[PDB]
Amino acid sequence: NTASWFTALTQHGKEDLKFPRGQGVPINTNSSPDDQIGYYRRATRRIRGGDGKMKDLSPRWAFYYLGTGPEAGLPYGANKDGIIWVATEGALNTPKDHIGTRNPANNAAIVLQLPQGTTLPKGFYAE
Repeated sequence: NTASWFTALTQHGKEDLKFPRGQGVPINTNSSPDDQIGYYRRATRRIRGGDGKMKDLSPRWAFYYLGTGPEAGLPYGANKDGIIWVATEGALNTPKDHIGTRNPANNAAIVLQLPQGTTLPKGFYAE
């Protein structure tokens, strides 16, 4: 049982996450140009709201390197609801088992940061 290497993006708006081609891979100085590829997975948590009724919190979208997390078996570009793909120019379309997922017992999450020119899509924030 593991976690994303990075903190999540919170969807405060109403649009599903998407990044233009070449953008969206979180910065990780412990990874190489070939490794810069993966997917974000949506996770919507439910909570007992103020009025006693169950309700959805804002969705979170967590990054996983290609071939590693809850959808480790998916090839790049696979169509699946709640899954969107990202790849930096020059990345290799190969699984990243050498990066894998994070064990929270011995590694903090990396704060999700994107290169300077990239801005997060509308309604998206790295909290």
